[PDB]
Amino acid sequence: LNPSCKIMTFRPSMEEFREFNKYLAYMESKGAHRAGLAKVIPPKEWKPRQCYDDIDNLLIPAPIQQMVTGQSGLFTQYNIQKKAMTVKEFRQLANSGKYCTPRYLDYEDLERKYWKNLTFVAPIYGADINGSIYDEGVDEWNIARLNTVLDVVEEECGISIEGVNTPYLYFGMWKTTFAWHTEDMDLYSINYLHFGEPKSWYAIPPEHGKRLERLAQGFFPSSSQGCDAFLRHKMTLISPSVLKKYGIPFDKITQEAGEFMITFPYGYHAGFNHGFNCAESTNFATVRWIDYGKVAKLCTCRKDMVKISMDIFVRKFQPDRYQLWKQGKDIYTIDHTKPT
Ligand SMILES: CCc1c(C)[nH]c2c(C#N)c(C)nn2c1=O
Ligand SMILES: [Cl-]
Ligand SMILES: [Fe+2]
Ligand SMILES: [Zn+2]
Repeated sequence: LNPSCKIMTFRPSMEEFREFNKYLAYMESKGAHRAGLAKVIPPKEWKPRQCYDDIDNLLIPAPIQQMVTGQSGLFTQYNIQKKAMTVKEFRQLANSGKYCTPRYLDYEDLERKYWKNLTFVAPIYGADINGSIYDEGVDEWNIARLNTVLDVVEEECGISIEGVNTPYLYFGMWKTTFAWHTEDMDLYSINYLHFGEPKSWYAIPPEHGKRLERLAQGFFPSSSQGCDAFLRHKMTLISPSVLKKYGIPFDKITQEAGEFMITFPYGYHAGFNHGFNCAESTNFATVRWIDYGKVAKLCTCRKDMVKISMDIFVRKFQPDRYQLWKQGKDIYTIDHTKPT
């Protein structure tokens, strides 16, 4: 299944698309998860929102200015908080001469310009804004209620899932960056690009994730000393030139407005926004995730990082293993290649 581990693009008919959980089972049956990342283009007629005009009025409480330092494919970034502004003000800022997308020939050209210009003007973004902007009543692929095993454990068993299964908005401009990371607890994520300019992605197959970790520890030995899972800080940038040089396998793809990207457990991803845009995302889980969550290597640094107790998931979905697990005896290494 997908021996190349390349990013797959899916084009479901309305009939296939209707049921998210079933279609996701189908994607993995084709080996989509080997790449760490997949794209799903919904059928043309499907619209999660009739009109986006009102989103201009939404407030972005804490826009962040992204300060990047380093050189030649290896960078670290930190955040400066700016004053609140409406999406409309943010779009006008994004479109100004100081912040707008440069002229470019094709995506390959724009990508070169991204990596060449990272340490000049510092771009601004709004992230982790709570809420979904789907219309009421949209029942397909509704990011606010995907009904995965996360939801079951929360609603049926009353277990806190720490807010990770709720929907968040991101408002990008040119050159705003998501640094290399896997999801909290090595969950899945889903990202829909509502409107605006594209978002480019890089992804490393989960089966090669440890090689990215070893390369990062080698280039960022300071960061590494402070925290065993320092890539979860989302402050570490590493270019595809550097990946190619040290032979870490990866793939790239660009997401356009109206398209979904799914990231899979332990699928390291990074990327950047082409221009002003708006994306909605959340985390979710399936049963195949449970063995990733049990071994996910967590940040020790700060007091507040997301940790979900695995107890309920092993007890309910892996009852055969539960006591072995609680006795520290459930030892395995994950097969990243097979469906569950
Ligand atoms: C620059 C704002 C921003 C952040 C911080 N992270 C992410 C992810 C992730 N993961 C993606 C898909 N987009 N996105 C963003 O636009
Ligand atoms: Cl530029
Ligand atoms: Fe992510
Ligand atoms: Zn940490």
